[PDB]
Order: sequence, then structure tokens, then C-alpha cells
Amino acid sequence: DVGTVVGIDLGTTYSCVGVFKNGRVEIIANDQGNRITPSYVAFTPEGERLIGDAAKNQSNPENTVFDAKRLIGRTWNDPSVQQDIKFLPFKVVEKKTKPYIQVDIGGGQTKTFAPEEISAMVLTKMKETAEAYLGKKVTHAVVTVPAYFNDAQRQATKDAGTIAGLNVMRIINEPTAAAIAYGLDKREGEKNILVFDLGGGTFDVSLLTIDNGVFEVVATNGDTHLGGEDFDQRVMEHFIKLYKKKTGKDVRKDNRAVQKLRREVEKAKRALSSQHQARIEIESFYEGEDFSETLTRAKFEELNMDLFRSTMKPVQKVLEDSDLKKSDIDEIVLVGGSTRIPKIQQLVKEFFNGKEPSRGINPDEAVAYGAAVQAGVLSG
Ligand SMILES: Nc1ncnc2c1ncn2[C@@H]1O[C@H](COP(=O)(O)OP(=O)(O)OP(=O)(O)O)[C@@H](O)[C@H]1O
Repeated sequence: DVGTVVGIDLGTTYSCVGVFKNGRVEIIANDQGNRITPSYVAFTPEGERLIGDAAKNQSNPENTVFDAKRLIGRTWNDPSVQQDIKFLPFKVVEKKTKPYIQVDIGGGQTKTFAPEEISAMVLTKMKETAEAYLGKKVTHAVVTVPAYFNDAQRQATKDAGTIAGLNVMRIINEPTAAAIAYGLDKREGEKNILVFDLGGGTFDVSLLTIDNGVFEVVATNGDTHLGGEDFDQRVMEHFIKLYKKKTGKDVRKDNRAVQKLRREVEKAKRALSSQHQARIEIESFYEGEDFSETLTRAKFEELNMDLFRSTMKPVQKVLEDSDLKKSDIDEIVLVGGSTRIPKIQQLVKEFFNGKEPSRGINPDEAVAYGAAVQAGVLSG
């Protein structure tokens, strides 16, 4: 008895949970009213452990933990790990051959956590979110991973499940889950599917073939350090220079001011996917002074155009590695929150000479959606 099996997208930056109920997939909102949840943990000075939006919205930069998915299932001496820790503000140390996260959990008490223990906290939050919606406990889940994840990374994701009290019944590839959300597994004959996935921290392109309901990952590419976070940073750098020019003041001296500008930049960015201008407003921004500025859609695109254009090179490379040309692609699936950007949508369509991609499922929810589709059949 597996009860009601949940489908979970465990994201580098944002996670999402769905279930199959009364004949369809439902994407579940968390206790803050959001259908996606930051993959973030924080420990307050009083010793409270925060998870999700409360963790990300909080200033404790050494004792905030995020990007665990970059570390999960890897050894300490993995060259990728050694590069990434240069950029993470929290302490990472070697322990039992692995990169354990070290933080102060309250009142000067130091604790170390395996990356899978951090991911377990996130999964626990996703579990609670499902249980609140369902009105009952859940014991089992379908969880997704990037198609390039290896044996140790897959097993470590299962182990995160176990720690969180979830039996991870199936590990499914993220681009496959997206395809399933769009019903593409129920096609006759052979098709080639290009999945274009641009999230918060990472960019993944995958070529899948489908043949009577069975998926094969033929080639993968992308950039592990390109995503919407990089678009926010370009906008931050823009307004920081503008503020310096207007006042003579460098706002990078006050971290919490930057933290505020970041929160508002991300919010505005998202508004510009459906409006042409957005206003950024921050009370007592720096040295008691107010910040009020507008950002247009055209300027957001100017600031990021090189980064947007850079996404096409890995698409070209997966086609080469798969020995296919553009006209061989039968379906284009846009995945990830950043694919909500009009210019990203335009660029992909142009690359494929006017071919419309699949549409109808929010792109930051599609991976969890497909996971939920499989979980529904497993619930019976
Ligand atoms: N309407 C929008 N317009 C522009 N960007 C958006 C919009 N909605 C969400 N985003 C961005 O999507 C990004 C998060 O994407 P997603 O939810 O796919 O994360 P993820 O699954 O954790 O991906 P990754 O693991 O690659 O970080 C953030 O940069 C967020 O600001």
C-alpha cells in the first residue's frame, strides 16, 4: 500500500510538488500560497530552522544554505565541487569523502550536514505541502533528476527521500517528465523531441526519442551556470551603476540593501514577462534615502541579449551529437521559469524557423506535472 504517491521536482533553485486527484493532476501551493518553493534552508540566531520562502526571504549569509543539488552525490575532491565552493557563501568541508555543509544552527552551535541531508529538508517541506492539501500523510514519491545525473547522484536523491520519510519509488529524468506532462509518450511512431530547460541556476538541453511510449535520452548539453539568476545580476549591475551616477554612492557597501534590490529585481523581471515596464520601489534603501526606478522590457532584453543568444549554441551541439538537423525535430518542449521570458520564446521559435513549441502547462510546473502523471498510475 503506497497510498497517494506524490510527484516532486527537486530543483537547484525552486521545487514543485503535484498529485493526481479526482481525475487530474493538481499542483499544490505551499503554506505561503506559492506553487513553487525555494530550495533553501536557513538557521536563525534563536535556533529556528527555516525552509523555503521563509529561508530565502530572511540577513545570515554564512548560515543560509542553497544550491545543494550542485553538491549532491559528489565527492569532496570532485573538480566541480572544488570550483563551486569558490562561489558559495556557506562553509563546505571534507567529511566521509563528501562535501558536507557547515553552519551555526543557533547560539554558536556548529553542525555539519551532508548535501542529501539538506535536500531531505527541502523534500520534507514538499511532503508537508502535499499532506496539508491531501488531509493525510504520504509515504511514497516519484522524484525527478537531470538526465545527466549519474549512479551516485541518483542514489543520493533517493537517500534524501529516505531521510525525509519518502520512499522514492521511481527516479525519472526531468526532460522525460516534461514530455509526459504534454502527453507526448502517447504518440504513434518515432518522434524526436527537443527539451529546452532554462531555470534559475542552470540551462539544460536534451534530445529525446519516443517510440511507442518508451523514451531514450540521445544527447544532453547546456550550461551548468546559466539561468534567471544571471539575468537578475545583469539588472542589479545596471541599477547599481545608475545609483552611483545619480548620487555618488556605492550601494554594495550595505549587504542588506543589495538583498532588498535583488528581491525587487526578481519580482520586476517576472512582471516584465507580461507587461512592458515595471517600477522598483525601496523605502530607506541606502543611508535613509529612497529608491524608485522603472525598468522597461526593452532594457531588460538589451542588458541580457548576449546571454539569451548564448542559449542557441548548446541546441546546435545536441543536434550534431544526435546526427539530426532542425527539420528532424517533431516537438519542442520549453521548460523552466526563465522560458516565460518573451525574448527566450521568440529566439527558440526563430532557431526552429517558426515552429511553435508545446504550450498549455506553466513551464516551472511541467516537470512536477509529469512526475504527478506517473505517480497517479502508481497510486492506482
Ligand atoms: N514570469 C517569469 N519571467 C521571468 N522569469 C521567471 C518568471 N517566473 C519565474 N522566473 C524565473 O525562473 C527561475 C527559476 O526557474 P525554475 O522554477 O525552473 O527553477 P529550477 O527548477 O530550480 O531550475 P534550475 O535547477 O535550473 O535552477 C528564476 O530565475 C525565476 O526568477
